[PDB]
Formats: sequence, C-alpha cells, structure tokens
Amino acid sequence: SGFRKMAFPSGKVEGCMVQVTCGTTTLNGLWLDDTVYCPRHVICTAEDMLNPNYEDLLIRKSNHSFLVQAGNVQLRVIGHSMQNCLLRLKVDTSNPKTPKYKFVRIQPGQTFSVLACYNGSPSGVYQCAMRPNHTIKGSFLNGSCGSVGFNIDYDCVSFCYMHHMELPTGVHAGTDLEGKFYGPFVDIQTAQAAGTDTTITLNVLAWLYAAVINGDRWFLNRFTTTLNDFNLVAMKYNYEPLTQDHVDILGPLSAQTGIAVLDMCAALKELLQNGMNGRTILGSTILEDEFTPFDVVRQC
Ligand SMILES: *C(=O)[C@H](Cc1cnc[nH]1)NC[C@@H]1C[C@H]2CCCC[C@@H]2CN1C(=O)CCNc1ccccc1
Repeated sequence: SGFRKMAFPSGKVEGCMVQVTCGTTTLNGLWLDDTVYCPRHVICTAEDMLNPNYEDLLIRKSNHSFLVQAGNVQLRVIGHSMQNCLLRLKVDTSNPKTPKYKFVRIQPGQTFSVLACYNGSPSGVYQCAMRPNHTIKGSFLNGSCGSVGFNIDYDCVSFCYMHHMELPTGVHAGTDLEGKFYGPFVDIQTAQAAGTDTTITLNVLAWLYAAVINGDRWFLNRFTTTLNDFNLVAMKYNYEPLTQDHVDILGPLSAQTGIAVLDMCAALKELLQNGMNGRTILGSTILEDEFTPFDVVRQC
C-alpha cells in the first residue's frame, strides 16, 4: 500500500553523465558510446546569448575548445557537430557503461524521471510530466543544463529530455535528444512565454483510481454522466477533453476497482464543482495530474 511519486532507478543514466566545459561555462553532457551530447548554448558568451548565430559561433570553434571530463578522467574531443539545439562531441573513448538506449520524443501528458546534475555529477532524481503547454515544472538551478529526462522499459533507457533553460514563470524548457525543443521556445536569453496550460484529465482519473486502490473512497458516489456532459464541465475548469481512447486506457484500472470510467468521471465532476470540503485524497488537497495510468499500474 501507499502511493508516492516514484522515479526510475537512475544508475544506468548516472554512468553516462559527464562534465562539458567551453571557455568559462561548465554544464552537463550525456556520454553514449563515443559521443557526448550537450546544450549548444555552452558555446555562447554573455553577449552572444542575447542574439546568437549558432552556425557562425560553432565554425569558430575547434575540438580543443571543448573539455569533457568523466569523473576525474579527461576524455579527448576528436570531433564536433551541431544537432539542432545540441552539440554532438565525438570522443576517443567509448563509454563502457553505455546502456541499451533509445531516443524518444515524449508526448504531452506523459511522465519521465529527471536526473538533475551539476558539474557532471548527479545530484537528485525526480519525476516530471510534460505539460500540455510543452514545459516541465521542474526543480533546477544554474549549472543544471544538460540534465536528462528518461524512462526505463526493461533493460533499455529511453532518453526524452535534455534541460536548456528556465522561463520567467519559473518552469523549464528543453529538448529531445535530437535537439528539437519541446514547445515554441528558442535557445536565446530573452524572455519567453509558454501557452496557457491545462490539466491532464486522464492522469487525474488515474490518480483517483490509485486513491481507491489505496482505500481513499469518500469522493465516490452513485451519480453518473456521459462522456459529453463530463467534457462540458472539464472545459469550464480548464481540463483537457477526455476521449474514448483515454477511457479505453483506463479499462484495466476500472476492471480492477469495479468503478466504471464514466462513474469516476462523475466523481471528478463533483470534485471540480464543489471542491473537497477540508478532506484529502492520497494526502493531497490538489487534484494531481502527473501520474499516468501506466505509473498507477506499475506502482499499485
Ligand atoms: C543552464 O545551466 C541554465 C539552466 C537553469 C537555470 N536555472 C534553472 N535551470 N540555463 C542557462 C541560462 C539560459 C540559457 C538560454 C539560452 C542561451 C544561454 C542562456 C544562458 N543562461 C544564463 O543564465 C546565462 C547567465 N550568464 C552567463 C553569461 C555568460 C556565460 C554563461 C552564463
């Protein structure tokens, strides 16, 4: 019993973290086989950042402009190239701790584990959701660029996020491991806004199932609804529409608890319309939207 934010074990990813320095900037990189990936902004000076022409900045650099350190071992840079908003540095040593891995582009609403690193050194691990507005609500400080987000399936690490920046609102923006930003952002030091966020309805419902699996039942009722009248109320409270595909995804949880999806939906409508009246669900007064159905099943 019990239900916690739970990250994947981070060892496989820890063995890939290195330190990358260019001039006086030090930030993290990811060392897979004979390649190190890091934010290309590592090459910018204070002035360059404002309005960088990265192709111009990079052609001016050479292999010895980059220092890569793996623990206290220097790795020799023998090649460099641009990979959208990442640099790809080729090193003379293949990482012997390279796990089975792939690069995935995470979708809105999906979760991943973040390994926050400073100076090439892992510092903490936590779960985050890709927000509908293509930001993550992380916890990152200066020096954390290059920190990665990942999931694990069996043996295989699926890297999905590399951290670039914090927006003014205090949320975070970064790239996939092909170097393409999530969302409308650019790697310039200018104020950028994200779109208006919305709540991840599928995840809220999953969490409500988790609550029931853990014995929190007060918010259940016998009121029911159709998918359409649920959606009308969702829209009013800035919740994502719920689709039949989403309903289907909740099938196993629904079968496990004996609570039909639309009946839980009726439970959520009531929670949205009248609040909680001083009570908690899994210890929270907030409707939690960063556990997916999969995170619920895997844990409960
Ligand atoms: C990187 O580690 C940091 C991540 C962070 C900070 N708080 C939470 N996460 N982001 C660095 C930040 C943003 C990027 C955006 C793209 C262009 C470069 C820009 C550099 N950033 C700075 O804060 C720069 C601060 N001054 C500075 C000047 C010269 C060289 C390095 C840094």
